[PDB]
Amino acid sequence: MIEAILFDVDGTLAETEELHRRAFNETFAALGVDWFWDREEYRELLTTTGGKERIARFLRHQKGDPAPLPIADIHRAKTERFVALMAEGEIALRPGIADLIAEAKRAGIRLAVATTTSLPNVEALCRACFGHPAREIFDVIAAGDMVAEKKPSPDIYRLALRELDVPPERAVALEDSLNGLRAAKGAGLRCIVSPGFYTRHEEFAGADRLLDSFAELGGLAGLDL
Ligand SMILES: [Cl-]
Ligand SMILES: [Mg+2]
Repeated sequence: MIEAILFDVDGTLAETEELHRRAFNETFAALGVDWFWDREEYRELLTTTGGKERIARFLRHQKGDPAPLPIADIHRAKTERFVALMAEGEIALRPGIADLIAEAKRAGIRLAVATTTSLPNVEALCRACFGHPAREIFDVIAAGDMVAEKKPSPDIYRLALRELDVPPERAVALEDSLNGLRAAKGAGLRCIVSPGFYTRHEEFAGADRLLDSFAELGGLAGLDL
């Protein structure tokens, strides 16, 4: 009875944020700056979605070295590093995600990504974790700077839904974070949340289901109601 499923990427398809943190810190070292993001600081910075936006936020207050390149160039270098780290093959899909996507495809349900991450990151994740280019898994990919305002703005979900051509009442989102939940709900979507390391402390008021694992969905019927 669902016609589309819209997936968040980071923390939803896979636990990626520690790898992102590594890519940031390695990039900073390679750039010769003293910046270093520990887990405590990264958990705070994660409330700003988008890598460029997160760098900009850090730069507004930090007292270490000035940026030696434009943010966009720092971000490009960090993206390249993340893509390379992803290809090492150590990241797995979260439990339940592969089974849901296979069931959805058997049922003819269309699939989207709706993410704040840059597009090359989606592609790298799909190559490593699904063994296909992203466009063979997802019918619609809404990512990165495709919209002006990132999650918690619903705009990326509104884009995905327009491209899917499915009304929100007939779709559902899977998310891991409060910013993501808010974005989905603003787009009129029911939203299933399963948190992870960096989001477990958050409160998820209005999530339609709150699960310890996507393996607890119980199939496509678990998306209904
Ligand atoms: Cl990013
Ligand atoms: Mg996420």
